[PDB]
Amino acid sequence: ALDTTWKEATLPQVKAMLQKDTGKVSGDTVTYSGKTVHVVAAAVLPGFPFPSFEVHGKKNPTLDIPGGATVDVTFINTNKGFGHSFDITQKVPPYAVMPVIDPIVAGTGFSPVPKDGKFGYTNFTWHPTAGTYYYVCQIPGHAATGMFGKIIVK
Ligand SMILES: [Cu+]
Repeated sequence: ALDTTWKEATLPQVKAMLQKDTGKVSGDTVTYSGKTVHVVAAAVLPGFPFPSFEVHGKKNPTLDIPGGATVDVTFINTNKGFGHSFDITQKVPPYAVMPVIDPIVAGTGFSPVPKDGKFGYTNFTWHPTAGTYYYVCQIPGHAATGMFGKIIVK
């Protein structure tokens, strides 16, 4: 039951999607507001550290989400040669090389690798209850080496 349905986007389409994250940045936190919020996350945008996620142009930021909101996540894999995933868990860091993160509350399978001048992306919806979550990549070693961030749902 992970989201394993992918579409393909050209680079100008990727840039257009990254700009549609509806959060507001303060330091290394992104704060969302409203009834429906749009999170747009990318795996290793050009020039950012490997391995990492970027959301609203920040590396692995803490996401602050209002209670009761509908969360629409768009995940784009921009990293040549790797098929990163985006998975939400309540299991905490530090993560092992093969992390134990079940149950996965929402998230993706492994993404397509970039090819033919295009990039794979997907959309999924999430209706969380209040608490702390983490977003992680499942490729062995990546979470252990820093590819994760925190989500606080009020
Ligand atoms: Cu990864």
